[PDB]
Amino acid sequence: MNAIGNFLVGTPVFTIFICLALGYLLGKLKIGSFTLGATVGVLIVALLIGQLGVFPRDTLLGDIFFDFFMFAIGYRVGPSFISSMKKFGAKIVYATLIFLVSAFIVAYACFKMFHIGPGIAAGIIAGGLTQSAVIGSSLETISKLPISDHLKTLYSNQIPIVYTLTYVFGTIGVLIFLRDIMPKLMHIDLKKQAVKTAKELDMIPVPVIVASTHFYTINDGSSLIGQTLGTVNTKFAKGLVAAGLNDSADMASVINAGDVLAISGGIDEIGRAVQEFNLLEVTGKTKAYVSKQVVLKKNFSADVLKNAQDKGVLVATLAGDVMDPAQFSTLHKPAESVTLVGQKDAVSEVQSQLGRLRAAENIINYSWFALGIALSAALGIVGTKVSGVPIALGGGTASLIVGLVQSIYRDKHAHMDTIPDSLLEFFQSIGLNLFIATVGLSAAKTFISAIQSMGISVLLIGAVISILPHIITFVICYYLMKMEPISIIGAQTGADTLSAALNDVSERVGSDASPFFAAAVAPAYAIGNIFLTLMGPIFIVLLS
Amino acid sequence: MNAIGNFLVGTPVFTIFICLALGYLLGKLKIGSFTLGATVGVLIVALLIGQLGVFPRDTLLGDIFFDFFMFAIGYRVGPSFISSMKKFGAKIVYATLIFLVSAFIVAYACFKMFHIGPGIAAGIIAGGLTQSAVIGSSLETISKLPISDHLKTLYSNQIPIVYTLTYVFGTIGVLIFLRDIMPKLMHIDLKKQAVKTAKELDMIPVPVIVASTHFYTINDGSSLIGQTLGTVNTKFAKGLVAAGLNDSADMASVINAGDVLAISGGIDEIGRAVQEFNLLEVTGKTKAYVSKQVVLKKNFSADVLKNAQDKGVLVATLAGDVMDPAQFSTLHHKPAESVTLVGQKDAVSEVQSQLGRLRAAENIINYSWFALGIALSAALGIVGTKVSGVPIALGGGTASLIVGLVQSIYRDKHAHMDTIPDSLLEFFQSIGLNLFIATVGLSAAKTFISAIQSMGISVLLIGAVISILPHIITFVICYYLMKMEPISIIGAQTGADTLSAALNDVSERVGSDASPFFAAAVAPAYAIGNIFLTLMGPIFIVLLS
Ligand SMILES: N[C@@H](CC(=O)O)C(=O)O
Ligand SMILES: N[C@@H](CC(=O)O)C(=O)O
Repeated sequence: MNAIGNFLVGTPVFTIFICLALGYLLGKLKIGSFTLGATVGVLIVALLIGQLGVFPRDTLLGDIFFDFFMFAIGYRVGPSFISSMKKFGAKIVYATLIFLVSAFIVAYACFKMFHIGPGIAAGIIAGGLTQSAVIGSSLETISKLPISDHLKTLYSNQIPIVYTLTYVFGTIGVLIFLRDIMPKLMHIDLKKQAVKTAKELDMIPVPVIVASTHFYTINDGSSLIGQTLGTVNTKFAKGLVAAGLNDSADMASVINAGDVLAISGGIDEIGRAVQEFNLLEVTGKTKAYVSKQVVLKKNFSADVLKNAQDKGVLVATLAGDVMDPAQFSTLHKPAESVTLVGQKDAVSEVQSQLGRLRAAENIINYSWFALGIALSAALGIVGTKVSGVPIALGGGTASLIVGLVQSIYRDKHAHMDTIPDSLLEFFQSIGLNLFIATVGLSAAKTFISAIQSMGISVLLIGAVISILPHIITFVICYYLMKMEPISIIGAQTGADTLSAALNDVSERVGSDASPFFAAAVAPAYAIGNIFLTLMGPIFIVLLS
Repeated sequence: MNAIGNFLVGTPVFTIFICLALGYLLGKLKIGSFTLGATVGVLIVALLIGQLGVFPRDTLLGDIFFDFFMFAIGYRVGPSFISSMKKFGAKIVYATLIFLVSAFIVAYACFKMFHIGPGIAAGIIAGGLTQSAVIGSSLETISKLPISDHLKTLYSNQIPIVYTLTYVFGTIGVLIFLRDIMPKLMHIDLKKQAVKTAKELDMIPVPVIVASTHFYTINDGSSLIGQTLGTVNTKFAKGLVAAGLNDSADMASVINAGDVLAISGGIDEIGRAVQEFNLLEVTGKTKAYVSKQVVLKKNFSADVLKNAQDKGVLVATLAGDVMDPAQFSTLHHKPAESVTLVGQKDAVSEVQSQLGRLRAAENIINYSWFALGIALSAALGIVGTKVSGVPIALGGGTASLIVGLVQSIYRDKHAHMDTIPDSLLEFFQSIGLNLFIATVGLSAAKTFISAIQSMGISVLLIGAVISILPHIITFVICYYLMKMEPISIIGAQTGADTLSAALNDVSERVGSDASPFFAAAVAPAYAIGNIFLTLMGPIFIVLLS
């Protein structure tokens, strides 16, 4: 009855990580309410369970996990940002700026009209524009600005409760407004329109064949038996290479009654080469003929690539596609990693002539990741004072920038790693929920009193500030400027900085147009994050 | 100069995560010193950087990350534990018990002889026998036991420093002793001996072909043109199934001049089927013919599996191997087990609907399960009992390891939850322990120089002897008297001692072929060692108090 409170206060790990299971269950619960969402479910469960005791909030854990989340988001968005900036015009930047200006004006007007205190204003902003990074900067600015200590403590205490109150709407709505209402008003279907636009533009992924080795076995009949590999290779068209007899790299050899040929190349070419000059196919069993990806070191050597086919090694791109002869004339001063296949040690000989091996594709140099996080934390402290306002970049924004720059600084020097794609997902699906659960648990004891005292006056203001700017930008961009349909959704979801909408829309659209949607949304994210984070302290200073 | 201290104190994230990069760099550094190790490098860098200020230690972060590490280790070791218990005899348990008894006796004798205080004893145990979950239980027992408050605080303060002092040896040595010295003394080569033993036993992995679909194209000549698929399939031997013409499941059809056949099955069978009745090969381009893995729901239906081949869908195991006809008779009696279906786009779904629903996506993790596991482990930790006035509790890390083991074992028998990625446990168990160690080293750095000046050589040598001698004793007793197999000696004494760095290094050296065998040889000892070595701290505190 009452000892449960003591137990919960005494086992913080149990409390936090039981706030994370029921939350996900509730979020996945579907009762015709268009689901709820994992974050909202976690918040609700944390609020409900916080009533059984008093749990203080730990800053370091939340900061670390939020930093992980921001870094993962930045790394995921990195590669598409450059492509979108290259192809898409400045329309995305224009839409983001329009949205931010509209939100600023609307928030200022509403707060001035309703005579809202600076703390309530900051909380409503952070909980309506769904930007959790505000809280830290707002608290720092409150501490810095000179006012009475009672006011300082009151403002510091009043933020999280209104933040929690407004977040529920800021996430449950807006998502529906720009996922169903906007398509209904625009009389288009997400799938069809996105596919059409992607086909019109050059963004649809192009599947590529992967060249490999097939261990054929020679027939026991009579067809060019007892012959060297060099003449056979010369007879073969381009894109086919022999790989010895059993495991040997000797180029003279002697074909006997029974032995594998171990052809290498594409698929259609080997199909033709087996239809003509018939040969049997077998699974084969040998550890040789391993493939590798190797960077170059000898200043785009030409003759080595020219004679690799004679040597018995096939050269292909990183994706594993037979390269064109012209590619051998020049690559890209120095060159990049290429894929070699044939033989066991001949491939290594060609590699030694060329540069060293490439990233294993599944090993992560933890030094790089840890240094990135630490450098982001350090960069956060950098800041400047404008009109007595100590504005700083913050932590989450710095981590996002570091992720973007680090991702862009890859595949140009493919010598570090390829972080697994099954880790960023966990990071960006766990860190934010953990931070939200911590905040909700902390700001739960006084939630009922806060809602009783400050009631309807707050929720409606939060809803209007969350919704109206989206409608304004939608009308201005659709009826006046008349941009393409899907790009409107692509923006207004990065400027608003909400990831649930991003994930849901990507899943609905599908793989075909998923890269296109990612490109349409990437450029807005960084600008929105920076400006929306800076918009908190400015409001505090103005309304103080 | 001095503002750096203020900056470091004011940016804990920067401090901790700069203690994690230079540490890994140092660990990878090789100057002929047999490397150093990531954990030791992190500890050294943390000790060096802690001198510039005063940083208190946060318990919750360390507890969470250590729990993640323990859970990952348990999940990784789960599947092999049952297999080793099934095949390997109780020799592993006997060796672990011998090691634990020897370590207990040696530690007790040394401490009694040298008149060492309970706090120093607990710290030396923890920094020797490398179990790091001791500290929490030891602190809890110190708080519980009734003594003067000054003694309580002194004992609480004195643990981490000696722990850090002894951990360096406990990790750098022992590893070398049982990775190079023991093979040299036993006159065997790790690779050759492990391969020989694995070949003798039934543990070497067996590669399995993966059946799939090939989109052949019919020749424009004259060979059985204009024929139905049913007669073609009946003519074809077992293991080959047609998949329509372009995307259709109609079984009457009409073969025209140009259209793909879309055969499905193994590789050798299709090779034979293309040498006889020659057909061209093309890459093809279609989204149909997708493969799926589906659990069963209709109580091991027989006729459906019998007629699936006629329907045009090939049934295979989870690994993707054509099943034997006899397998269709019984299967496995309850409605369970998932099988792989390949042919066609919607016919596969029809067969699935006749059978049970789909299986785990193999790349999506129900975070609810993981979070509930962690929370349940934390709760289970609190459970404990008092023996002779000693409140012994299972602790947190041990509970997490047990939960990981049980959860892993409770999978593939009900393959309806997930298959956690294998690129996440590695990160967990390579980051959590190092983060915890960095935090502890940063906290216990200000007074390290004074502690070494006051309590000096008397501690390091005792730690080294307690870390080394039990291994030698068990080695001799098991090799010269009992005469067990060579590699199993290394397999034990590294789980009872709980030395994950040695585990990983030996696995890498041995290679993939005998890696499962080594994992089996080491798994059963880990749990017993963890539990008993964790309980051995409070007992020592009570005895020597
Ligand atoms: N930046 C966060 C916003 C928040 O969680 O407050 C997001 O994208 O979801
Ligand atoms: N159980 C841990 C002990 C430690 O190193 O802290 C291990 O095997 O590594």
